[PDB]
Amino acid sequence: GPPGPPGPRGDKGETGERGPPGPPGPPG
Amino acid sequence: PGPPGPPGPRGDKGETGERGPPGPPGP
Amino acid sequence: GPPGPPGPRGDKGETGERGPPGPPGPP
Repeated sequence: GPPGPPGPRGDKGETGERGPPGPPGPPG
Repeated sequence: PGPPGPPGPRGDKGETGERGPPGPPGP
Repeated sequence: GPPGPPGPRGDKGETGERGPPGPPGPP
């Protein structure tokens, strides 16, 4: 018979890593 | 008609977030 | 008929959140 239709799109990827910590503030 | 295909592969991991801002001024 | 092909790869993940604020500056 004719081929089946395509499967559904895959799941969305995992969330990216949180950014790294900011540098120290200005001297006081 | 054949059966529907299986689900596609999972997407790529997202981009890393930006570095945080500078801390507050010192004392 | 033959099974359908696998579906397409999923979308890219969300970008990570901004990092935390830095520590206080020097005195």
